[PDB]
Amino acid sequence: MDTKLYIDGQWVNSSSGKTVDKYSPVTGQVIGRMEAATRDDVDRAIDAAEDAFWAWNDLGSVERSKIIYRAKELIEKNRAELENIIMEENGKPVKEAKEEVDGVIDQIQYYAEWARKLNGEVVEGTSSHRKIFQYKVPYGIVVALTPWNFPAGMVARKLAPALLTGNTVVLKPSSDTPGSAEWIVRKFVEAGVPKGVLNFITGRGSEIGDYIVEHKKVNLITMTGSTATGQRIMQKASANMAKLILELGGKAPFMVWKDADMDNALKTLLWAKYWNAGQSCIAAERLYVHEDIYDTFMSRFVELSRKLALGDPKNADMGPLINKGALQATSEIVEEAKESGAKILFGGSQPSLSGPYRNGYFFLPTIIGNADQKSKIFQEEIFAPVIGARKISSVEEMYDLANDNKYGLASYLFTKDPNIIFEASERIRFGELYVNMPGPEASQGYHTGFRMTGQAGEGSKYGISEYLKLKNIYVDYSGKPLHINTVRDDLF
Amino acid sequence: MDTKLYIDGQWVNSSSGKTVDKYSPVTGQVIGRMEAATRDDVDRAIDAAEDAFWAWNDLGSVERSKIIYRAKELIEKNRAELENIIMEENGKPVKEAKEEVDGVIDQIQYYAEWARKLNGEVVEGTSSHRKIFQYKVPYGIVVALTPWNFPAGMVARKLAPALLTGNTVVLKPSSDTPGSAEWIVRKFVEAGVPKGVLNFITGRGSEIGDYIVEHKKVNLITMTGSTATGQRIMQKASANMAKLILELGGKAPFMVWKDADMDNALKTLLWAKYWNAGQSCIAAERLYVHEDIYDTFMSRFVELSRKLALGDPKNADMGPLINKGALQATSEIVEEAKESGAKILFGGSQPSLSGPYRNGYFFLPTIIGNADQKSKIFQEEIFAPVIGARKISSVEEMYDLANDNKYGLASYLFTKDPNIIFEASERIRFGELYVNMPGPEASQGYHTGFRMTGQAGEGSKYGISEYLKLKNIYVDYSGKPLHINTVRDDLF
Amino acid sequence: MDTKLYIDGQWVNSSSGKTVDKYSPVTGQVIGRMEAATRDDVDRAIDAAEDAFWAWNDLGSVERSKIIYRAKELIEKNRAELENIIMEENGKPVKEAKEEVDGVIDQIQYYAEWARKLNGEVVEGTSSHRKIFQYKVPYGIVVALTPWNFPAGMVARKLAPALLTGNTVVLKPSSDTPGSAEWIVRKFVEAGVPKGVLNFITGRGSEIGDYIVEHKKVNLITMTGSTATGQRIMQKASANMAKLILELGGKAPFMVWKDADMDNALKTLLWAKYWNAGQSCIAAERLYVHEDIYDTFMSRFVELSRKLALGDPKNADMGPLINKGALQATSEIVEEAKESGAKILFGGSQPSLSGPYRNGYFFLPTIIGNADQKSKIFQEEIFAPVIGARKISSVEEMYDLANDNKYGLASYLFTKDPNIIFEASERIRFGELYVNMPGPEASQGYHTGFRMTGQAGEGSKYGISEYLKLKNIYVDYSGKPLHINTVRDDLF
Amino acid sequence: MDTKLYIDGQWVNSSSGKTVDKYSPVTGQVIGRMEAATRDDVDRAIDAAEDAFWAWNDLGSVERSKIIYRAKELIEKNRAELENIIMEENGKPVKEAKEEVDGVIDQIQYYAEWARKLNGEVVEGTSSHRKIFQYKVPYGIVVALTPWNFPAGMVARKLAPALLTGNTVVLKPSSDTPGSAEWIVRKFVEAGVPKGVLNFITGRGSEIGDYIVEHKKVNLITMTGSTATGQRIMQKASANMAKLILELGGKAPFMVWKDADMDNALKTLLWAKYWNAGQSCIAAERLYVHEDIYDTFMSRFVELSRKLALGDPKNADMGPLINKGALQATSEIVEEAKESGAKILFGGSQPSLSGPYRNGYFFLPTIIGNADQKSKIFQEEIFAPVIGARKISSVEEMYDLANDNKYGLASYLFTKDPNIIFEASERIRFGELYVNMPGPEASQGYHTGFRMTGQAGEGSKYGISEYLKLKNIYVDYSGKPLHINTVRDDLF
Repeated sequence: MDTKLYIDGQWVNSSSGKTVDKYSPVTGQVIGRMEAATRDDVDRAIDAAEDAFWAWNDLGSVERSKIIYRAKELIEKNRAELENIIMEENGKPVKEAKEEVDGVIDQIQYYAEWARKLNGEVVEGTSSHRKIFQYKVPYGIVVALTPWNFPAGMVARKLAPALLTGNTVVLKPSSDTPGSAEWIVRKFVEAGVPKGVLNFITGRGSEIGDYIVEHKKVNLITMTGSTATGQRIMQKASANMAKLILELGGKAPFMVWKDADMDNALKTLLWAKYWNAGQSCIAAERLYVHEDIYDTFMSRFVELSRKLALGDPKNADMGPLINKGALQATSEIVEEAKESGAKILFGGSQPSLSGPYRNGYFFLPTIIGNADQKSKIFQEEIFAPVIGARKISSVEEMYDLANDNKYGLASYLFTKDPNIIFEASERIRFGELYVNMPGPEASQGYHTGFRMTGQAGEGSKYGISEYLKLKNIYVDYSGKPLHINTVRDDLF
Repeated sequence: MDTKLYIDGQWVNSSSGKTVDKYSPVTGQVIGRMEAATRDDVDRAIDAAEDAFWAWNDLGSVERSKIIYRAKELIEKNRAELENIIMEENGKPVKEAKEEVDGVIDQIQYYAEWARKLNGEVVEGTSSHRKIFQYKVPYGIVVALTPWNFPAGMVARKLAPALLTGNTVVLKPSSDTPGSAEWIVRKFVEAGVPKGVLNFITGRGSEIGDYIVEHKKVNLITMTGSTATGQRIMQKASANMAKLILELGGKAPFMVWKDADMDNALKTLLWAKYWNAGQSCIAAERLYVHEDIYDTFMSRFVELSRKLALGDPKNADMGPLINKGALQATSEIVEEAKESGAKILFGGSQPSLSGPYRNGYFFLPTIIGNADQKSKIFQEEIFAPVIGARKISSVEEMYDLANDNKYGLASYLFTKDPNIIFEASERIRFGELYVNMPGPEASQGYHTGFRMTGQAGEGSKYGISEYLKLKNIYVDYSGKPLHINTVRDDLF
Repeated sequence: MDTKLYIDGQWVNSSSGKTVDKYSPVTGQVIGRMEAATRDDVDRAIDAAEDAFWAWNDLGSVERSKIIYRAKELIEKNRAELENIIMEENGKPVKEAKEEVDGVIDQIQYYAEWARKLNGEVVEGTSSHRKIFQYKVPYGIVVALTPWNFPAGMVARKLAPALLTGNTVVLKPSSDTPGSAEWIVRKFVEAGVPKGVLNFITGRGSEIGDYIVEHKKVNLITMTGSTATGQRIMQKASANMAKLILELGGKAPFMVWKDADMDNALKTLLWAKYWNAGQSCIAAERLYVHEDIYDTFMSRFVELSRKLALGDPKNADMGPLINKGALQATSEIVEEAKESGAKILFGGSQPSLSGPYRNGYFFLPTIIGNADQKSKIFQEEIFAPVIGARKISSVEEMYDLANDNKYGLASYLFTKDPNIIFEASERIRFGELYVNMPGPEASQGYHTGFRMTGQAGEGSKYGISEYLKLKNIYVDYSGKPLHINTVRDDLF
Repeated sequence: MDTKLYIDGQWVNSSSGKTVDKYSPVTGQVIGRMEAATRDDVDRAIDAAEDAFWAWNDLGSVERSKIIYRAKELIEKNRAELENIIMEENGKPVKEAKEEVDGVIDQIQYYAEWARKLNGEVVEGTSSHRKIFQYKVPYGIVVALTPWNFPAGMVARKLAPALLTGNTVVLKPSSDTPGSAEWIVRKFVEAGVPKGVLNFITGRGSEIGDYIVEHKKVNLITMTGSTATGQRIMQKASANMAKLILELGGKAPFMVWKDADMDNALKTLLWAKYWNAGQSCIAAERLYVHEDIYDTFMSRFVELSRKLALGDPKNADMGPLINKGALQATSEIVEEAKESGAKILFGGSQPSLSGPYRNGYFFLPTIIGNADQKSKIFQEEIFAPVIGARKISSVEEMYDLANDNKYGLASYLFTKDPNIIFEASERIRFGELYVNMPGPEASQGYHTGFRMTGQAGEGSKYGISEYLKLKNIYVDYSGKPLHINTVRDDLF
């Protein structure tokens, strides 16, 4: 697939004529190219979104919702193509590709359904002939930056609320996954999104990354990705004071209390560690199991993990890592854990596969025993199918170990003790706490976290409300002479 | 007066006992000294607030509200001491001082009244035996950074909601106004704020500024002040992803349509330009008057501006600029305008005062006619008693000129046309729009702006909610085996 | 057409097969028959809705929303059948019929969009280890009682939110308009509403009216219709304390101030008096015109009213009254007015039509001049194309006269004075105030009134929330012995 | 104590000169008289509240809150007198009297704190130059009817929200408890409540009960009491369509699961059955205990109940019933249970006390074994210190037995099973579910119930919001010619 740019209502090439290659993570070979937009291409996109703003705003949320619902319907009718792009670009197992598309459709529906419901407010003024009207309006130009890990889902997550609320958009996806973003944009265009409202830019971070976030006309940046990139964004966006929506790294603790339903804890851990090969912002990244059940728990976890099939999307339980860098990083991580005296209970290397799969970026499920709380494998995001395990014996200890983390997104808890449940609901300082169940997040939740996890959040009434700016109108309708305490009336 | 630090429940000196002087804006003589905190002092205050956190949180908003009400009561009873400190430190006219204390009292009441009212939410889960609980909890450690212009009002604005919602606080006021902040802090301490909950730090921006906003343990920064400082903060807080509440510059358009109540608009303009010597984040900074009335209006505004008295707080209409750096900078602004050919209709220099006041940092009302829309005096914030006026002739032009502005806080509109009032409520892209009345803002409004004016807002339900983080708890209580579409049940 | 009952998943006859006739308001000839439910039939429908309840509740709002959307889609596709039934049953002009179906579609969409958005709340408990969860759950069995005036629109208004929020329903429409209701019911059944969830009952008010509203198992009654019936309902529902949603009479004041846009006010008045022959709960029922313009306004309103055509739905401006009882009652109203000395400026009788239409229940536009504020025609609802006008001369008088009214639904105001618009927003004690525009109400408004107009409201977040009951769960998770101040611990 | 009436700003006698005697429930002797207001007295009170309304409204919620806070402070400063009136009029133990006053103070604070926070809403209109403004305003005249059981608490509950929200009030307390109501009214008057805003009427139900609720000018009735009285009120209020807030009977099930913490379950049951001698709308009125622990549970409950002291407020654990009728009713209830073959495990009669206590209305704690689910003691409210116990063996059974009740207010649940907790939160169809803790309700909860328990509710944002009416203002500010689909433009 050769993907293109979409700027001010037309599909176009990069104005340098330059491109970037797309590699299959399943086979390791080139399967596609995308355009490498220049800064002038970016300026044109941003100017187009500026010019389209007032008419997009004036249409109203209901009319905007009709277009967004239309896009959902076209996506749904032709979902197989999108599922296939995800399998090709990411190597996801077919059921993950299908589930992610299910999420694309669910999100678009959910966000468009907010039409004419995100109300402003009327407040008492400082007299009986004064009121304060509080309107919720769009921020203006939204830059939407989506990561490679959920390359369809994350596009729906950002475009649908930005658009429903009356902002115009310039979307730049990950260069590892341009295809799924392009396809979704195309469907929005087919749905009737007007000229300049939705723009699509691909290119190298090193050429256009700072430029698109620091640009004088940007009003809001909505981004999911790496912590380091979110930090740079926040630095650069000081040039425009853009409203920021950053969802960054996670290091979810997975906590299994002595009274946990073992089977459910273990099903959920297989999901939480190995879904999308651990390439999830809510992946189980630390395992804490009560000492009374630690040995039986770990034995069964290793035995189940042994039964996972890697390989082709058509039949694998688990797919490859996104690119050669992710693979080299993951090996380096495991080798550092080894050189620290961590014990590898299973995995820890790339397997030797045959056929075209020999050159994909496959990594084995990897379980690490008696992992130090202060080690790199406990303190730094891994984003791959590797986890360390540690024993716990008390509730206060469990809370303290979990919160001793620079990340604060998801977390998991298995127990039948209602008091641990309710207490942890406040004591576990994480944006999401999953209790006796797996993720992923729901559209009605507010996907967010504490500490290095970022800024603002996505989903729920509050997430869609992050794309609205509250403004105040103070009116005086007394029809009488003003009296201002610090201004002498004898001047009049 | 001499001010000290307050750290972990005790008044203490700077770790090294270094101090900074304080000058009277009314006489230019040294009148006070403050402690120069060190980086170590900031650490101790932040560590103190970390330790106090859980017990403060655990106290509940009701019990915390009792302490805050007590502080209000002690403030109200001893208010004359605070009025006097504002007059000495800032040189404000007695009625401005009194008014700022009225607002201290009003704000502390308003915010404490939120006890037990900032609810979380319950949302439907993905099955009948699932729910998503959404708790609002405190961010943790709040760094409060207050400006010199409303040095009592701004301290109340930040402490009251930060404390009510269960955060601990380190407060660093402007080195131009340490006294009013210390006095309020001391009132909260007398009201029984527990050790560690509220810390007070003074010192030089150049020595401890970056340090305090970049610190590892800071969860939230709430700051009002200059745009350039807010930009630096946003850059530095990329080190901790602290939630940002930034209230930065304004360049308020003051718009008088042809059918305006002339007397009321002129009253309101005298207030909006000359209150606190124009040193207000909502000061009139551009004057747009309808061509039919421009001449009469400018004429009257000049004559009125001539009648305002500058000098002693006990009898002036208008006080002095905060410091010699403000004075230099205001003269330079006026000189740039005069040398771009701008027409000075009145004033434009320091008045001619006798006695001690000739050494104070006074500046006359300065009115410029037929200003250029793209000039410095229309595009850059002045924060001084200077304004240029331009003719307007259409409603669309009025909106466009207002909006052609890197700032986006307050704005003023005088008209008796309902369709302009309603349309402008959306077309004027400013945080606040005062229609047929002056400011200042009410506690129930969401004080905020668009564009360079900053991040988030203060006041109203929404402003106090900025000090709360929303977290989700997903619970499954089916009590049945889990089924996860991507995890094979034949493994169990 | 012949209509049947729908009970527990099957179309069925009356237990005894008794029927009621239906007359064309356009020709006065019998055109249809409906089943006469018996008390036993009502029991079976209520029992059915009781049984279906838990599984309907358990389905979740998302899944229920899918059924409701499907019903909308089937309605939209087959809309011409519903347009034709409204024209036959009610005699509405083709553009009124089409418009009422547009509103059916709009409402079903708007309400289904609330899926997963009507959140519960979490509130702070009386200790750090306590919370109060507040769930919104359905009331249970909803009895929906719809009037004949908007016989499609009103059915959509009540079913859509009742079903979305997880209630089961028994619907009993007006015996004057069974067809439009049955057709919509059949669309929900085709959309897959599960057995028992939606039941359809027709029959005589005198036989089953009290029975259905007093029934032991009814949890909620939602009714629009005449005041006297709503009074009877409120009395009868004292037997079950059912939650009441009652939308009863209106007596809307139509107020034209001296500076009104004359053309727009006259347009709006033609709509507000003569839309649906004045058979609207928001029809203009009193006309108050400023003394400066009264003569010109009345003169123009008369000439315009003369030009409106009465007759066939295919080409009339105005249709007939619903039944012969409406016609008798309108003549009596006009005769009472003529015999109290009221001055008839136009009309006041049945028109002179040819052919089948001479047997239809037509009534001319009727305009009375210089009406008395305390007269029947100003104090009692007419629900027919009749209105009297009075001069007004002050703003306080306008408010007072508007408010001197046992009803409190809609009102209309035409003026270009902002201070009147803002002040009237509070001074006019009516549920709806239309300023410089006509109705009807929008789905996002809270359709409601003061005084005799009834109980609760419909539309907006608040209206759909009326079908949800809030319950509290208080939880203590301290895990420590309890201490209760009035219970001695020395007993333990 | 001779209590008087307060009508239009003056303390007065009944205009018939008639009175009603007040009896001590401790001694059985006359200790007081109250005025027996006539209908004309009622008309005067209601007219006074009508006349005071606009000025009370215009004051604003903040100014109204100052008066209400002032009343709280005067109550708090002189609380001993109120505690003493409660002990005298009701016979409550001193700690109950003190706790109820604590509740009076807590409620008044909580409600007044809603000043300027119960916001209206701004909603999108049907074009870009249309909005819908939604204001929350007072209903008007509130009739407040308070019961004898919490004769101070229930007055604070009703007056504080009614008044804060800008309604005027006519209060009629129970004739068994005029003293505590009068005292609270007096304190509101001392706080500065203006003339006609707060009116105080006492008299016989049979003379003025129907009259005050059916009166033409009443806008809202807020009542707590008996189910039969609430039913009559709802019937009579059909005359004015008053907004209704009725809290009526309860029959709380008290459920103790096999894994319950016995000590806490038993402390809570002593409270729930014997607080205020069972004269509570949330009293334990049915006991369900899991068969595995039934016999040990009942043994300990009987042994603890044996240890409760009846008698004088100064030292009793439990006080007398309110009057001779309550005593005769309670005996009749026990004798009917006996004649049905219920087994009385303890109590069931009035004790033979000495001194003045011999003529008080004392009744022993009464526990009844193997009580039939369909008996009067399980199906009808008792409101006295009598309870029956029944075994359970499953969760579905427990839910079904609990919901098989015509009441639906409070309920109690002791268990350590988190799944029963979460599931019951939806399955237990009661307004309040107390889990591992006692009542009473908190000011931030929404005290309400299902089925016969009444209408609307009190407390929380939603309870105070029941005293506000939401109104809509639809504005069109296009400034263009209207086009109405069903009105021909060629008429213009």
